[PDB]
Amino acid sequence: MNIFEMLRIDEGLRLKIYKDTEGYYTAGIGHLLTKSPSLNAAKSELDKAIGRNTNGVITKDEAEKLFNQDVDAAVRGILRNAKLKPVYDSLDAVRRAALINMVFQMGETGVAGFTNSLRMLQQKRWDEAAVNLAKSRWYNQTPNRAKRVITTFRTGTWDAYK
Ligand SMILES: [Cl-]
Ligand SMILES: [Cl-]
Repeated sequence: MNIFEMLRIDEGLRLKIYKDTEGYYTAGIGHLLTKSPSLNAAKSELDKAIGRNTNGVITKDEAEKLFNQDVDAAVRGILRNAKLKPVYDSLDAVRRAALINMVFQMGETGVAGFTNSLRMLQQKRWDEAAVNLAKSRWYNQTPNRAKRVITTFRTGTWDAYK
């Protein structure tokens, strides 16, 4: 298991524009297109991301390419974030993947806002962090996914994904 396989399980793969859990236009492997209600605006962003007239439909290769870019961007985002970087550097490889998953889902800003949980993670207080992470809108809105990521931080193993 690795970050790619993990995210692929959490996000799924859809070759057409779809609406995410929050009702936002997305395509491929969790690639958010726009928060705007306009399908046209979404099609426009998709075309601009892929570099062709897609008509809202992409190929598997195209989806994977957006995916690789997005994973890369999440990692680079964490390393440039003063609040995230120290946490990330303190963690082991498995837990690092868990932090990347959160950033991919909710953005750097969103995750950086989990002040208390971040501090607990940095301190290696696993059970405590897991409890604190669960007191959030994130957990209440996407509980199965949140549980998988939380277990990952709690145990440092991939058990939740096997
Ligand atoms: Cl893009
Ligand atoms: Cl869920």
